[PDB]
Amino acid sequence: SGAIYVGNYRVVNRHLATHNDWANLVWEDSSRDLLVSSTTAQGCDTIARCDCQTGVYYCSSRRKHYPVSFSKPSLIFVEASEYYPARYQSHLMLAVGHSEPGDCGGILRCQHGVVGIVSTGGNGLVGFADVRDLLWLDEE
Ligand SMILES: CSc1ccccc1CC(=O)N1CCO[C@H](C(N)=O)C1
Ligand SMILES: [Zn+2]
Repeated sequence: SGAIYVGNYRVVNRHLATHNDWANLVWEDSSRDLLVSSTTAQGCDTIARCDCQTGVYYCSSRRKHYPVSFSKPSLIFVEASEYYPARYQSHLMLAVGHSEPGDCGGILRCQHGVVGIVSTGGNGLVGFADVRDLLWLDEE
């Protein structure tokens, strides 16, 4: 679990969006596993606006922050699960690292801020849903 809090927005994995989130929807994209909901209180996360391919992610299943090299956002095939049928997920970045289902929501960060959140994994890999292209997150 985990979320990004920037301005009056809460960014979470779409598959983990609570009942309170859909009743306050701003934007969602199933093909990106992302959902953004409005918040009453202002958040303090800064979104990165860069093309960094190295960063640090939080892994809840190990209670540890790991440094990683990650690929550029891409259209990647993601195996069927209890949340989605087998499909291509867009704006996905992969890294060699540990992850388990309960790890989605963990933040990936570089020297410029929040890059994205854990969204996929398996086989000694971890996938992150990129948020750096969502320029509107900086304004309202
Ligand atoms: C850190 S996720 C993980 C890790 C190890 C093994 C398996 C998983 C689960 C996983 O990859 N998915 C289930 C939830 O929906 C995801 C999606 N964005 O389509 C995909
Ligand atoms: Zn950066």
